[PDB]
Amino acid sequence: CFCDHYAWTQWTSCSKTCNSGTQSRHRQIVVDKYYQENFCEQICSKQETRECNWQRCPINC
Ligand SMILES: *[C@@H]1O[C@@H](C)[C@@H](O)[C@@H](O[C@@H]2O[C@H](CO)[C@@H](O)[C@H](O)[C@H]2O)[C@@H]1O
Ligand SMILES: *[C@H]1O[C@H](CO)[C@@H](O)[C@H](O)[C@@H]1O
Ligand SMILES: *[C@H]1O[C@H](CO)[C@@H](O)[C@H](O)[C@@H]1O
Repeated sequence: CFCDHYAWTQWTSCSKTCNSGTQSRHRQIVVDKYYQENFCEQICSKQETRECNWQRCPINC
């Protein structure tokens, strides 16, 4: 199975604008002949969540 046959969406915009939140992207899966036959379901990545707007949030006086 070539999982890149099913394209990544774009990464989402960040859950926060600082103090570090998360964001995600997922393959655009369609459950066809190729998917069921080549066991893409067992070995292919479906989700990613991660660090975005990482820096410590600034604090004003
Ligand atoms: C997003 O952009 C940055 C430039 C900051 O100005 C952020 O301010 C912070 O906003 C968060 C919202 O999650 C508040 O919790 C913070 O108190 C505030 O400093 C801005 O939201
Ligand atoms: C998601 O990004 C990967 C690289 O990690 C590509 O192989 C894939 O085609 C999709 O764009
Ligand atoms: C997710 O976001 C990264 C930027 O950090 C892109 O380069 C990638 O193509 C995908 O859109």
